Amino acid sequence: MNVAHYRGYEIEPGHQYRDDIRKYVPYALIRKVGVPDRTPIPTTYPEFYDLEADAERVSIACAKIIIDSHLDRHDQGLADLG
Repeated sequence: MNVAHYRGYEIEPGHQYRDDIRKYVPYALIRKVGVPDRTPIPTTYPEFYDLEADAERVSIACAKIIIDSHLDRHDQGLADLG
């Protein structure tokens, strides 16, 4: 599972559950090409998915939305990457 590039940002599709919601939700890691050595910011989205495969496809769409929203809207997320 190689990372896919997006607007110059790398995406790491995957799935993981948080103990805060004890549920499975789109979990992916984004790394910037200019400075990927910076702490990664896990991507998440308000929703739940029983299937891990569904989380992988959603994580890719969420990562793009979070990266795009971060540059436009100040949702404070990839601030460490820039």
